[PDB]
Amino acid sequence: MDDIYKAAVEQLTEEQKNEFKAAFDIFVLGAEDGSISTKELGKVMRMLGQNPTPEELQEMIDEVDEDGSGTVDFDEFLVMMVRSMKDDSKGKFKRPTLRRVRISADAMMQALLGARAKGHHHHHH
Ligand SMILES: NCCCCCCCNS(=O)(=O)c1cccc2c(Cl)cccc12
Ligand SMILES: [Ca+2]
Repeated sequence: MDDIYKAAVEQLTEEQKNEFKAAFDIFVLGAEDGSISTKELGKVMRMLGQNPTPEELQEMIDEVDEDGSGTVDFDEFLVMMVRSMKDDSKGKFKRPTLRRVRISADAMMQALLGARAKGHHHHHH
């Protein structure tokens, strides 16, 4: 993993970390290990309107999965959001060919939450 991405995770405030954490739980819905795999990835993408194949799903995870785990964990899913936002990739070129992902990770968060998530109520901080 990149040091910059790691800093981004730590940089995120309580709300930012909490928001991402919630996505992880939903993103890893049905995951035995709790990580986000192609099975969970495909389900999430399906909600967004995408229907990528298992092979494609694993590749996407590989983007944020440097440990070759094949699954996105808490630190990995957080980076994905950060990586998408920053996009340090700077487009390595390559034509649209039969591949091309421009999904908004930030937008995906809404799909993952799809709820006000007001279960917790705290006052008098
Ligand atoms: N300029 C291109 C920037 C892509 C940055 C890479 C993150 C986004 N890739 S993705 O296929 O849209 C995508 C969408 C939802 C979930 C994903 C997960 Cl859990 C893993 C990998 C990918 C995912
Ligand atoms: Ca991983």
